[PDB]
Amino acid sequence: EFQVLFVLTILTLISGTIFYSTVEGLRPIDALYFSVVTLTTVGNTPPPQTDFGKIFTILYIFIGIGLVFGFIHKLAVNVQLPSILSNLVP
Amino acid sequence: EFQVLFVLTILTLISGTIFYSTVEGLRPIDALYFSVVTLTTVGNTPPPQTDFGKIFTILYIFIGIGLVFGFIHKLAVNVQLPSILSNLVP
Amino acid sequence: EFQVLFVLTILTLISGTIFYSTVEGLRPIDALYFSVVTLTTVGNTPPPQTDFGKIFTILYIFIGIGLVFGFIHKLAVNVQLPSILSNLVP
Amino acid sequence: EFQVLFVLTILTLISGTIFYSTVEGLRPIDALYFSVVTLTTVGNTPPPQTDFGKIFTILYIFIGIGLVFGFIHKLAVNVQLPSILSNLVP
Ligand code: NA
Ligand code: NA
Ligand code: NA
Ligand code: NA
Ligand code: NA
Ligand code: NA
Repeated sequence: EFQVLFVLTILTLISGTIFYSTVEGLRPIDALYFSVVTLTTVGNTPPPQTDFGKIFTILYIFIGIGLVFGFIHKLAVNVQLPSILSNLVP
Repeated sequence: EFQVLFVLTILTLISGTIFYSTVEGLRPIDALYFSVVTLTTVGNTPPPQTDFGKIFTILYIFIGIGLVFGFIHKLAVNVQLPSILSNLVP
Repeated sequence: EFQVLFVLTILTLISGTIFYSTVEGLRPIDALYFSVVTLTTVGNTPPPQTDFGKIFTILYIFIGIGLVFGFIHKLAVNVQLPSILSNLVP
Repeated sequence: EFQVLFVLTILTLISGTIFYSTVEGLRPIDALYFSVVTLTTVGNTPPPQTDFGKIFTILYIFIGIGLVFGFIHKLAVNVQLPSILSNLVP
């Protein structure tokens, strides 16, 4: 489960990194950053400048938001929770 | 279900596209982009410039956020999940 | 329930409108808009300029986000759902 | 539970405050504000300027979003709910 969500999230972010670096001309790190804050809805960056970028972003959000949050709802629920919970046992 | 959420989300986005292109003077694609990132809470754009735009946006958010996320919670839960899940079966 | 969430959300937004119009010097409509997009996490505006504004915003988010989304999870779940659901009955 | 989420959220915010004040050169209050609106996804600020800042932010979001919202889902569910609910009893 967690491993699958791990991989699925990775592929989605790889696609975004490749897309934004190419179409929006961003350095890879900036393309990855944009992909991450966009799918997590933080969105603390300017929007894409090209229409291709805007269209892809619309589809990217609808298809990737569900997956990203599913992974987050496990990275802290089935991994970080025990670490803290089980440790709260004297 | 999914088909209904599909249509309901479409109508909501069509209304936003028409509104922002008219009142905020945005090109249709930009009006659609604003509608999408606003309802998904990504919000990586400047805010509306007119008071009419601000008021509509407030109401648009309250009425559309629930629907948009309901659709997302199906586009990946009752469509993308199987595709990946059932495929994880050797 | 819905009526209570309705009122509770109203009071929270009234407080934000009063605060931002006074401390950040915003016109009431802009103060209301900021309060709304902040609590719904859309956040498509610049941040507060004063430290008082930043501190209040931090507390406002933690205390208001839960309520706002609770109301949204009813404005479309116990009001908009039937309207569309029951109507989907030939 | 609530007390644990309280503390866990505090530590996460302390780390962010220390990181952004040092690496992004922000005044402590601004570093705390950035940490808060980033993890709650409000994101109404410009993005980090350094690559170190961008990388940390990516990891910070994935590891902190789950915790922050878990705490919020209690600050209003197991603390603010009763205060209002039990009080709605004539
Ligand atoms: Na959000
Ligand atoms: Na956001
Ligand atoms: Na945002
Ligand atoms: Na934003
Ligand atoms: Na933003
Ligand atoms: Na912004």
